[PDB]
Amino acid sequence: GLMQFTLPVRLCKEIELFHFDIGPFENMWPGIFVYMVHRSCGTSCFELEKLCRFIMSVKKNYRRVPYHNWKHAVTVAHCMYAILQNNHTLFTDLERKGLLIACLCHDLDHRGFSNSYLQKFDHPLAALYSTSTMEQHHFSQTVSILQLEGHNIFSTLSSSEYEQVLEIIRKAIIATDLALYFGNRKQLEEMYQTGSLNLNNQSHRDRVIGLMMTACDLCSVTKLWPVTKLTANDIYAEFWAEGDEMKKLGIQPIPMMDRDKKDEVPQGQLGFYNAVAIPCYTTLTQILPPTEPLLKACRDNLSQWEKVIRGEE
Ligand SMILES: Cc1oc(-c2ccc(F)cc2)nc1CCOc1cc2ccccc2cn1
Ligand SMILES: [Mg+2]
Ligand SMILES: [Zn+2]
Repeated sequence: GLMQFTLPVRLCKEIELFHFDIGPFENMWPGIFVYMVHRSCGTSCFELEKLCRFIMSVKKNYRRVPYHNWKHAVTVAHCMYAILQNNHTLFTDLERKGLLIACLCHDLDHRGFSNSYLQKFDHPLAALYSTSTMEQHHFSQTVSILQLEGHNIFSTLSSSEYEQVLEIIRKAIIATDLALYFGNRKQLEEMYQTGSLNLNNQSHRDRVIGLMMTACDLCSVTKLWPVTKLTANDIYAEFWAEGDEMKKLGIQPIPMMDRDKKDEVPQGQLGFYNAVAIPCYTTLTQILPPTEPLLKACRDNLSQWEKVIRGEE
C-alpha cells in the first residue's frame, strides 16, 4: 500500500507529455503502465498482485506482429493517461479505471489483418461478429482474461459498478473500429456547434470517450517526426502483408496495402492526416481544450509528410 512505482528523472518528466515515447526496453512497459494507473487513478484503485498478473496475461495475448503489438497497447494507454491527467475533473472514478484498462486491452490477440481481410478470407470470427469483427474479439479476450483466477482487478466494485466499468470498456474498445469513427465525430461536430453537447448526457459521454479512444489509438501521428516516421514503417509492413494475402485470394488489394506501390505512401499519409487524424484532434480539442498539443503535433507531422513529397527528405 506504501509501495509507489517511480521512474528515472527523464521518464518521470517526459511521461506527462503527449509526445512521450515509451522506449525500446519491453521490460519497463509494465512498470510504466502501473505508474500511470497509480497517478491517474490511485495507489488503491487495483490490488497490485492482481494488476501485475492481469498486465502479464494481457502482454502474453498480444502477438509478435509489426504494429498491433504490446508496444502499441502501452502507447495507446499512455495517450489516454495524458488526456485524463490534463482533464483532471471531467471523468468519474469508474471512467479513470475503465479507460486505461480499455486502452491496454483494445487490440488483444490482433493478427495484423483488417476486418475486411477477415471477411474476404471467411475467417470464423467474421461469422461470430458481422461488424467490428476484431474489436468484438478484443473485448471478448478482455473478459476472458478478467475471468482467469486471480486476474479480477475489479473484484472490489459492486455488482452494478462492475457492469458499468465493463460497459465503459466494451464501448471504448468497439469505438477503436475506425469505420465507426467518421459518423461519431460528425455527430460530435454538430452537437458541439449547435451547442447541444452535454457531458451529463450518458450518450454524449459515450461519444466523447469514443473520440478519445480514436485519438489515443492514432497517437503515432502526434509524436516527434522520427517516432512517427519509424512507426509508419511498422504500420505499412502489416498493410503490405495483408495486400500479399489479398493477392493469394485472387484480389488486387487497394494501393495502401500493395508493396509494389510504396511510392504512393507519402500521398496516402496526407489523405489520412486530412481525412482522419486532423479532424479527430480538431473535434477533440474543441471538446477538451487541454488536448491541443495532440492537434499541434499532428499538424507538425502533416507538414513533415508534405516535405517528404516536395523531395526535401
Ligand atoms: C488506414 C487508412 O485509412 C486511410 C484513409 C481513410 C479515409 C480517407 F478518406 C482517406 C484515407 N488511409 C489509410 C492509410 C494510412 O493509415 C494509417 C493509419 C495510422 C494509424 C495510427 C497512426 C498512424 C497511421 C498512419 N496511417
Ligand atoms: Mg484495433
Ligand atoms: Zn489500436
